[PDB]
Amino acid sequence: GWGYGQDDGPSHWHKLYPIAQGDRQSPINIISSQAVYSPSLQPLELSYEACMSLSITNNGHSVQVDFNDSDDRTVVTGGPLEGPYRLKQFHFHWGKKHDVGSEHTVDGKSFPSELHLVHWNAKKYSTFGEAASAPDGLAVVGVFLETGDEHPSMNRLTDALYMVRFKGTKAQFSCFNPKSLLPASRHYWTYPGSLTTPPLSESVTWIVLREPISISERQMGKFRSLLFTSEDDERIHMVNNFRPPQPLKGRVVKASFRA
Ligand SMILES: [Zn+2]
Repeated sequence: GWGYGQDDGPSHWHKLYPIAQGDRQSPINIISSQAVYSPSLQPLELSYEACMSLSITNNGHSVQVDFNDSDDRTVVTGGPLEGPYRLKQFHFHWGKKHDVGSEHTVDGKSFPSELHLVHWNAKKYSTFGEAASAPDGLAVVGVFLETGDEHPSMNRLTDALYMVRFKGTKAQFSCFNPKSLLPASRHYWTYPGSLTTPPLSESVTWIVLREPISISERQMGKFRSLLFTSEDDERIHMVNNFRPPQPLKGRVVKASFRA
């Protein structure tokens, strides 16, 4: 019952999921001058294996790559996290135009796209769903994307989009290392938040990396070729599939660096 259209978009989600107006909603506008430098935070480590990816799917809301999370081969640790969180999947948010698309913004600025690497506390909870209902259940690493030089590793992903252009379609996607989609810097902003799609559960520890990665305009354009609709229905391009900034509500945003 929810989407990114004019009748079912983010401004209307609260009608179905009241938590949409909660105190720990995401995304947010990150005001760099207001982030608190927290040196007490441990080093952020993204230990990813080369072949943990299972497939790529167009679920009607984004294009998602799912991982095998039976062990701790691909996990995030350090920074604000007390222990390791296993990678479940990653997906993206992008716009119809080149000046919008990201969910988080920095000092009012949006990027063309935003990548979310979704991890869960498999050590404490039995299922991803169970962890998604607990404050300390999930850890999402956000990476901003801008257009510039072509991204070599991104080609494998963008070349696979055609086969999953229609909603509900999926394809096998083996040996794709999400580490290849990370910037050289490990600086980040962290704050307690929520899923940015219904049920919008406030179970996410957000880790937004400071440095964006760049992909070519051609690559960005492939994402816009995806569709919100299925093969039969009329064609509606999957664009502007992002939730805009939500009220900070007195939350504290920490930074691993000094602006
Ligand atoms: Zn997301």
